[PDB]
Amino acid sequence: TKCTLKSFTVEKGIYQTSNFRVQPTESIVRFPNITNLCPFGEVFNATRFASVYAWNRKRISNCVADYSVLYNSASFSTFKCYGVSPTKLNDLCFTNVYADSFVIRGDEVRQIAPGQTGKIADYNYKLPDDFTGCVIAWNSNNLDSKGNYNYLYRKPFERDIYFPLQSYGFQPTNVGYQPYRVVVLSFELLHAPATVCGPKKSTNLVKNKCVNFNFNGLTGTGVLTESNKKFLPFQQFGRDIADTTDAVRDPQTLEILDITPCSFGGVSVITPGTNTSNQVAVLYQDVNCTEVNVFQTRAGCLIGAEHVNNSYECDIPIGAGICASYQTSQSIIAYTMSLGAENSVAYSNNSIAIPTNFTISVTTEILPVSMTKTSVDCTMYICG
Amino acid sequence: YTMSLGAENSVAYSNNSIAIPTNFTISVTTEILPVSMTKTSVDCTMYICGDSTECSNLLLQYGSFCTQLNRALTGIAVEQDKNTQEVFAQVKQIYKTPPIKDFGGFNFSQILPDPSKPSKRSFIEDLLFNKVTKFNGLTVLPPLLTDEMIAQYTSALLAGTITSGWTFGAGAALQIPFAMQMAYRFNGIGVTQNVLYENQKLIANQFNSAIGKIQDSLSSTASALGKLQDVVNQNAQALNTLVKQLSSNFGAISSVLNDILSRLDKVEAEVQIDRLITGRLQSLQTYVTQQLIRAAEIRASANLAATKMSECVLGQSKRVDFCGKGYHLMSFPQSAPHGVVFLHVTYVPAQEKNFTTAPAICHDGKAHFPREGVFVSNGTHWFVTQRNFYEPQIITTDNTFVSGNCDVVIGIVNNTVYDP
Amino acid sequence: SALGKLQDVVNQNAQALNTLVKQLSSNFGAISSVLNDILSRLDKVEAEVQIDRLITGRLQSLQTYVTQQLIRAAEIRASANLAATKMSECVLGQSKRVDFCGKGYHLMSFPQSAPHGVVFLHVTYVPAQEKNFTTAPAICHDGKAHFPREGVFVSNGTHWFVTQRNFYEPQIITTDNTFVSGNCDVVIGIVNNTVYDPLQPELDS
Amino acid sequence: SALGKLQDVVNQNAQALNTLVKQLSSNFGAISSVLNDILSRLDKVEAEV
Ligand SMILES: *[C@@H]1O[C@H](CO)[C@@H](O[C@@H]2O[C@H](CO)[C@@H](O)[C@H](O)[C@H]2NC(C)=O)[C@H](O)[C@H]1NC(C)=O
Ligand SMILES: *[C@@H]1O[C@H](CO)[C@@H](O[C@@H]2O[C@H](CO)[C@@H](O)[C@H](O)[C@H]2NC(C)=O)[C@H](O)[C@H]1NC(C)=O
Ligand SMILES: *[C@@H]1O[C@H](CO)[C@@H](O[C@@H]2O[C@H](CO)[C@@H](O)[C@H](O)[C@H]2NC(C)=O)[C@H](O)[C@H]1NC(C)=O
Ligand SMILES: *[C@@H]1O[C@H](CO)[C@@H](O[C@@H]2O[C@H](CO)[C@@H](O)[C@H](O)[C@H]2NC(C)=O)[C@H](O)[C@H]1NC(C)=O
Ligand SMILES: *[C@@H]1O[C@H](CO)[C@@H](O[C@@H]2O[C@H](CO)[C@@H](O)[C@H](O)[C@H]2NC(C)=O)[C@H](O)[C@H]1NC(C)=O
Ligand SMILES: *[C@@H]1O[C@H](CO)[C@@H](O[C@@H]2O[C@H](CO)[C@@H](O)[C@H](O)[C@H]2NC(C)=O)[C@H](O)[C@H]1NC(C)=O
Ligand SMILES: *[C@@H]1O[C@H](CO)[C@@H](O[C@@H]2O[C@H](CO)[C@@H](O)[C@H](O)[C@H]2NC(C)=O)[C@H](O)[C@H]1NC(C)=O
Ligand SMILES: *[C@@H]1O[C@H](CO)[C@@H](O)[C@H](O)[C@H]1NC(C)=O
Ligand SMILES: *[C@@H]1O[C@H](CO)[C@@H](O)[C@H](O)[C@H]1NC(C)=O
Ligand SMILES: *[C@@H]1O[C@H](CO)[C@@H](O)[C@H](O)[C@H]1NC(C)=O
Ligand SMILES: *[C@@H]1O[C@H](CO)[C@@H](O)[C@H](O)[C@H]1NC(C)=O
Ligand SMILES: *[C@@H]1O[C@H](CO)[C@@H](O)[C@H](O)[C@H]1NC(C)=O
Ligand SMILES: *[C@@H]1O[C@H](CO)[C@@H](O)[C@H](O)[C@H]1NC(C)=O
Ligand SMILES: *[C@@H]1O[C@H](CO)[C@@H](O)[C@H](O)[C@H]1NC(C)=O
Ligand SMILES: *[C@@H]1O[C@H](CO)[C@@H](O)[C@H](O)[C@H]1NC(C)=O
Ligand SMILES: *[C@@H]1O[C@H](CO)[C@@H](O)[C@H](O)[C@H]1NC(C)=O
Repeated sequence: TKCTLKSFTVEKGIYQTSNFRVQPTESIVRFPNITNLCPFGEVFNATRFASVYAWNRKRISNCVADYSVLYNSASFSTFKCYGVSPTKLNDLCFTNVYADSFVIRGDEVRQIAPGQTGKIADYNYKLPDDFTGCVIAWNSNNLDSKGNYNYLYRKPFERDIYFPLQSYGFQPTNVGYQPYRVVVLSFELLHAPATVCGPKKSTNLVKNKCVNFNFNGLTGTGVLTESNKKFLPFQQFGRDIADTTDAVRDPQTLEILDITPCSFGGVSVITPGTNTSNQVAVLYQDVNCTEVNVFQTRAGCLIGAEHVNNSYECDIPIGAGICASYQTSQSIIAYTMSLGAENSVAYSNNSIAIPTNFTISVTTEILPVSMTKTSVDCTMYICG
Repeated sequence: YTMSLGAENSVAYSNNSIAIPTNFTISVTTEILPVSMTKTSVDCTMYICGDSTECSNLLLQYGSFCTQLNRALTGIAVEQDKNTQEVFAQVKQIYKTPPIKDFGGFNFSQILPDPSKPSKRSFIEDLLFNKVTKFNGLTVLPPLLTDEMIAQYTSALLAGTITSGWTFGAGAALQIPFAMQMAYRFNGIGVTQNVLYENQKLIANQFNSAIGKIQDSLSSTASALGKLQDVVNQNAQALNTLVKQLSSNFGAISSVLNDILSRLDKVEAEVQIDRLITGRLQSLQTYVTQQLIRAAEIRASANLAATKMSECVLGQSKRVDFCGKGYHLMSFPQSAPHGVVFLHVTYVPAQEKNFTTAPAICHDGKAHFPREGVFVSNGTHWFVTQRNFYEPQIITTDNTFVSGNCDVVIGIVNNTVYDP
Repeated sequence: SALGKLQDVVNQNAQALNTLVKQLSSNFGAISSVLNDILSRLDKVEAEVQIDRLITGRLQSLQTYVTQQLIRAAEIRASANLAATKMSECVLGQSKRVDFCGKGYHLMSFPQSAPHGVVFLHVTYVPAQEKNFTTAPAICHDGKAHFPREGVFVSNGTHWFVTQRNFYEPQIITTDNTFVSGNCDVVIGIVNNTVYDPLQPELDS
Repeated sequence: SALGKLQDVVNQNAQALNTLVKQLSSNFGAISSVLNDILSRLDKVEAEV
């Protein structure tokens, strides 16, 4: 409370200080149960790469991808990744991965990016502007040079198989005019079943307990529970209005789990003034007395306040007809607020009460009329 | 089509014609007022960052924006209890109604509590309660007064009003028979109190029937509560707009913060997360600004409802059209979800006749003027009568006062004035 | 604590200004909250990227302050319009409006000034020592129903009086205190008592 | 000068609309205040910034 108010004195009242949040008890990792190592050797160590006018696409699926074996290979002159960072790839997984394999001149690697331009990007190898993937390249002048005029150059991922055709004199003595191999990996993140996943090992599943989960790279925290949601066969995830995932299908056992965020609420602290007592009571807002001088109000579980069967004027307001006060031997007490003294007016069809005397009361009413006329020199405030 | 402004009417004016109403109708009119709105509170760190520690650390760089949003929503939430307290808690004691309902023929049973209920609302308060109908850190706090406490305040206001008139607002409740309370309420509109006691069954039947018509309206017609349902709909639309804005990218690679944190490493992720922090923080500042302006509109309505409680329920109002159309007699409060409903009872004059009229009467060369009321003629004889109800009295030195001779007054007429 | 409304208005404006000053210590994502660090550490092309984060955050901080001061100024104006209405109706007049000029029947109000506000000392009549009486709407005499011109019929248990509503002063019932309207049979709860004619003993003497 | 309250309400709304239109001439840190300069001078990746 003192830290919330940035003050060492706290005046009498109720203060929303802080947030109660049940913590993840353990971490849960769910990935498909498949163990084939992905055929990246048949991509990167192929005998000859294709010409860029007629590049080859290898589908990678139903396998485990150890991407650090690629990223750590000092032979790669670039490993630029776009919608993902190469360090994260082992934690994360995809429905498919597609590897595009071809040779280009070493000057031309700069054209192979989302939204880049130049004749190879314009004619024969175009990337999407919203591409998710990695572009990987290395000098192959030791292997693809001879020159080797078999290497020939001319929408996104369209194979465009005098006219716009040219070919390369790749020779070992060439520096820009040297051959480079390129692999472009495209990652299919879409909400189907994953089939190309990192080496990260699956745990067992846990239900009805708060956990730090990961399904197919979908990280989160929540209470996992069995659910009645009829996911159609093509659907792996279900979403909230806020886009946050609301339910999932387990990748090893195809059953549907609800995700519920772990129990949370505002922590209101009820205090007399610190210049009266250092005792306090705590209201866990909306929470029931289970996840947390204990009393379930309709405002939440109230702890450290003594429930009293009397009623008094509302001293500190808690909510839903409940108030608290500091009273005598002292404690904080919590009670239903009194609306006023009850009175049966002595009515009958022929009785009247007439006042035989008066009192001249003087009552004081206080009204705000003005406030401090501030003026801020916004250029001196902003720029000093 | 071009809209009609109303039916056209040539008022039958001439320099010596007056219309005086020979009969009345006791109108009961229903006024519905918003008083409070849903006490939302938003945990701005959980809205913006969703328990990401990575985002929560970036959100500290924005300083006290998050704590002043929580402060502004807390100020709005606290004034909803203040607004509700100022309207209903105008009564110092919880007055209760006698076991015998000897109110001179008037029948409040449809606006008084029923003990049969789980919450002791009246019949009309149950109609009014039936006709009005997340994990992202958004929460709703309960009101301080429960609807059962609001119903004890409207019951106390109503039981005080019935058993004691305005007197329970000015001091202690002084009991008075309800037929005699209404006789004072007739004098308060300038209708002479004998008009009530001579027409008491008729006036009671018109009141009982007018309360019956409130039940028939509120049972059939859900559009009556439109002001309270609008206040519910605006707060629901504002919260749903605030939740839907979490699906927006704001120019980041994803709207979902766990995509950014699972796909990107720290230096790349923090650039994307700052776009989500900027957009989600602008989304809260937009919500809290419109809730501050909406809370000021509800406070203006709660101050109006608190003024109608004091002047219409605890009093009788001379202010034209403040407590419903017609001359105000009295008002009964009924509670409704986030609001109050006043059943404003008013005298409406109802069956005119045209009469010849004069400002003064010449007798013995003296000009006589009415002490109260108007000179009128049926065509052959001259009478003095009260303004708001035709009751013709013979013209006498008791009903009228002299001032000077005849010659000064434009349109004086010659008739005898009887000296008793 | 009597002055709580005026001290609240002082506290809100001080809290708003202190919040506006404290926001100058915020980075808003720049390398420093202090603009002279940026300008001494970084050269122009790099510095202008950092300074635009501070301009954006400080300008948002000012727009937030001015927006809340506009809404707070509208709340103070509503209170000033109310105070101006209490000045006209309670001080310059006497108000029939129930509970407008304090609890009880309003007599008069005196303005006193206070810091950023006004204080009204609302003087009111409060009726204070009741008695219960039997009452009637009208009196039957000679078959005529008599009603009070002003006030109420009451009985001490044996005799009938007419008295004003807000203070017990029992007057003998006479044809000056009361007016006839029609015969007895129409009125629910009429009672039988004589009504004195003040002329009769003057002519009987 | 009698109608000062009504002319003030007209002047405030005109001043607010003229301020809203004049703000279209502001760069806000872009290379131009004019959106067709950006779209004719810069290609997609650079223009969208
Ligand atoms: C896909 O194929 C169509 C032909 O069916 C191509 O359309 C022609 O494009 C050239 C310019 O490149 C035009 O001169 C022709 O008039 C077009 N013909 C027709 C029938 O529209 C189309 O360009 C191809 N797509 C790409 C990206 O090359
Ligand atoms: C007051 O009015 C109510 C209706 O507005 C009367 O209630 C009805 O009373 C009869 C018996 O007399 C019952 O059969 C009905 O079911 C009642 N209706 C409801 C909705 O409760 C009531 O009788 C009237 N009071 C008096 C004393 O006449
Ligand atoms: C004054 O108006 C009322 C209606 O507001 C008249 O009362 C009705 O009279 C008819 C017969 O003419 C009865 O059948 C109805 O039951 C009465 N209604 C009520 C509510 O009692 C009344 O007769 C009129 N009186 C005069 C003198 O015009
Ligand atoms: C105007 O009012 C007077 C008094 O009410 C009427 O005069 C009485 O008329 C009745 C018949 O309707 C006679 O029996 C009475 O003897 C008359 N009394 C007097 C004192 O003359 C008069 O008729 C009314 N005139 C009109 C045009 O309605
Ligand atoms: C009211 O009655 C008086 C008489 O009692 C009328 O006065 C006469 O009016 C005529 C015309 O102006 C004069 O020629 C007479 O000399 C007046 N006589 C007296 C005794 O004054 C008077 O005109 C009548 N008023 C109206 C409005 O008709
Ligand atoms: C009601 O009031 C009347 C008049 O004030 C009281 O009658 C008088 O009572 C006194 C004694 O208290 C006698 O001396 C007078 O002679 C009485 N006057 C008359 C005209 O009878 C009466 O006593 C009061 N009754 C009660 C129950 O208080
Ligand atoms: C007021 O006094 C009259 C008599 O002056 C009472 O009228 C008598 O009432 C009884 C019982 O109903 C009848 O037997 C008589 O025939 C009535 N006499 C007359 C002349 O009408 C009247 O009841 C009294 N009123 C009250 C309210 O007590
Ligand atoms: C390519 O082959 C060499 C051995 O010749 C091996 O060290 C390397 O890991 C292989 N690369 C891939 C991607 O399989
Ligand atoms: C995958 O694992 C689950 C247990 O997690 C098992 O039920 C299922 O039969 C396994 N499928 C295969 C193809 O091994
Ligand atoms: C603070 O506490 C002291 C007793 O320790 C008391 O004398 C003093 O009046 C208190 N002041 C306030 C403002 O409550
Ligand atoms: C609190 O939880 C228990 C079960 O643990 C349940 O029976 C009870 O109804 C709950 N009470 C409230 C007020 O939610
Ligand atoms: C309140 O009173 C009841 C009896 O009326 C008793 O059973 C109960 O234990 C009391 N509760 C507390 C908190 O003292
Ligand atoms: C009064 O007289 C005028 C004469 O034109 C007539 O139009 C009007 O209907 C009359 N009103 C009543 C209530 O008799
Ligand atoms: C009304 O006007 C007529 C002329 O049209 C005039 O003779 C008469 O004296 C006027 N009466 C009043 C009451 O003004
Ligand atoms: C009036 O009489 C009733 C009789 O039950 C009593 O309850 C009430 O307190 C009395 N009031 C006064 C002011 O004497
Ligand atoms: C009051 O009620 C009684 C029956 O309880 C009745 O005899 C009497 O006439 C009524 N008096 C009035 C003033 O209504």
